[PDB]
Amino acid sequence: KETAAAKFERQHMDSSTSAASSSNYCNQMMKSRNLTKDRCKPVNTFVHESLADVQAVCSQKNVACKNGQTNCYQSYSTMSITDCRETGSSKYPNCAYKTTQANKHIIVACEGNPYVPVHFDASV
Repeated sequence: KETAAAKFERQHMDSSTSAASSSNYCNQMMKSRNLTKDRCKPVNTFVHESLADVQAVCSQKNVACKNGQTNCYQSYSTMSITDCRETGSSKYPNCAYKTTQANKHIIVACEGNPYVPVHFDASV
């Protein structure tokens, strides 16, 4: 069974120097990571930092989660990310995204023992 942590690695971790693909990063990645199985996930962020750097955010700046939980953590440093937002013409199962590369502070929900990232909440 997939842990909440393994799920966050599947949905969000793409440890890469920058962000690379053959055609359209978001179209390929949303499909290859099973984010277009049950539906086109409308928005999804991938983080191109090491797993260690991302896990470390759970000991960085404590902020409120978008849903009102207080177990969210903002990265002290900006991180190399890519945002995937479904296009207007996107129709399942042929999910179509606009790829937006950025360098921003990530906010993640941290949970468990050990205390590790389990949701991607926002970037600032």
